[PDB]
Amino acid sequence: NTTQKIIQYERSKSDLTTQSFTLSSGDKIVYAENGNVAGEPLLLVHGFGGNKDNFTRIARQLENYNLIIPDLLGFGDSSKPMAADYHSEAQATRLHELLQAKGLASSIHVGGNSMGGAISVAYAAKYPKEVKSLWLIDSAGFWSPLLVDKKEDFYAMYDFVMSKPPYIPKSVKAVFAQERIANKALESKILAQIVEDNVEQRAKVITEYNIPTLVVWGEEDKVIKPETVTLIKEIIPQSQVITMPKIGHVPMIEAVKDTANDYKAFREGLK
Repeated sequence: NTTQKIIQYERSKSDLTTQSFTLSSGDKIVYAENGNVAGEPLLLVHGFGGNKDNFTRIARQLENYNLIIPDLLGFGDSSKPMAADYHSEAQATRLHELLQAKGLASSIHVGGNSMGGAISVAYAAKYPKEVKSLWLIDSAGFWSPLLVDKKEDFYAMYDFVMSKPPYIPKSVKAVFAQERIANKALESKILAQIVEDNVEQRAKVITEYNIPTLVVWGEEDKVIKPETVTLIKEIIPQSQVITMPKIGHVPMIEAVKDTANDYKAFREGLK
């Protein structure tokens, strides 16, 4: 009976283990892995303020892959160097470092929500020969305050970010909220950096290499409008697009089972 026990229980229930990887810089990326060495690898990238536990529930239903789920630098349990570049390109390159050291770089599937979607485009556009498929879940970076967190009872960004929030004990939410409050100086910095990070031009390399792409959106997404799927599909015409009625900005949390099943259906279609 403790919050840290609840967070670890969830991770263990999804067959995840936390590890630490030391970057070139000496800075640390903490990440969750399920250690399914027999599966094709999949890198799942979280959005602004979020962390690797944004995929912990869905990870349970993606048991056929070798999952690598990082806390991005700046976020979660990873290092938080104040002066670092947190744009998508810099973030994508560190993730390639991690994957290379694990021998998982050379053939890789990639997904991201929000910011993690803009990083996933960055990644795909920088390593097009290595990325076999791409999953963009209410992705940022396609341009067609109230995201930032000062005190406890700002939380109500909840109401803004979700339509179908899952039940989470108040103590768990409270640990997560303190982690953001504790990091708020850096969060303003990072937000300012990524507000301007537009990935539309890089996304052309996805079209050029014909990388298979699944684009998913909540119809009620108040953070980035569902009309963005028009722009992504324009830039990436091979995209498969799925919109999800009555779901907000985080389908992999709000609609765990539909989101997992829609992706696995896409993945199987590729075979």
